[PDB]
Amino acid sequence: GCGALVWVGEPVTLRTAETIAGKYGVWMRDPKPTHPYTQESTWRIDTVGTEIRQVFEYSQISQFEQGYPSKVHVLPRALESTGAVVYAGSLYFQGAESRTVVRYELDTETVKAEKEIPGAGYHGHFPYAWGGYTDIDLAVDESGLWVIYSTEEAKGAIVLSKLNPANLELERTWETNIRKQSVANAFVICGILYTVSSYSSAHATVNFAYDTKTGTSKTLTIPFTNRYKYSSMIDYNPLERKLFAWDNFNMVTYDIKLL
Ligand SMILES: [Ca+2]
Ligand SMILES: [K+]
Ligand code: NA
Repeated sequence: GCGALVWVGEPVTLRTAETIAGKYGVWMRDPKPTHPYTQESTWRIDTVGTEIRQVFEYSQISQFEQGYPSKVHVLPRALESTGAVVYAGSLYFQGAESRTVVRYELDTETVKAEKEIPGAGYHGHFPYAWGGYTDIDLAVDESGLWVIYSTEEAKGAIVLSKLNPANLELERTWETNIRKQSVANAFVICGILYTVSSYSSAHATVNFAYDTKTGTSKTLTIPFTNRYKYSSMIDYNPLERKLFAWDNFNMVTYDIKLL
């Protein structure tokens, strides 16, 4: 059952990248797995380099922990930053030097939809506090697919849109009063957008919650540990009820509890 976030566990490290190209990246499982994948299927994308086009796939968690992909997908265009998600058999990612979200069906290796996110800043315009090109952050929660961004119209405040997963049409949009560049990262749980205060502190907090049901925000002080002091990616998986994160070469999870 859904509820507000009340607790975040301490990070558990599943894999440590062995090259500097893995200092930051995105890794994830599918909260709505579809044949031929399972809830154990894992994807991993190192994103420090240029021309990021290869997506590593692991059919078993033990393969992921040992660093041995079972498949490698080649994307037809390059991918930007750490914000991508997998949902219902597709990778949703941002095209390099663009504000375009691309739907890449993993089993057929085909692009099924593209969508320019209207007004979205990109390429270091509205990054998170972590910097880089973290302007556009996709998210999956219990009700489906979302994208987190900002616009000049919103003057840098986080904008949140719900997306049709088949054709990437924007179904609804909310404008917060939370400055995107002031928070380390963000994610959605049960229709509530949460932000993290710091990418480096061992005593950070989940520090804001914006509820889409009310269109209002509140402060929070839920403790959050950046164990390795450089978190580039923090997302939520509603099937596992865990945060998945990338922190200074380490692919980690945080258990969460809801009220
Ligand atoms: Ca995120
Ligand atoms: K980046
Ligand atoms: Na994301």
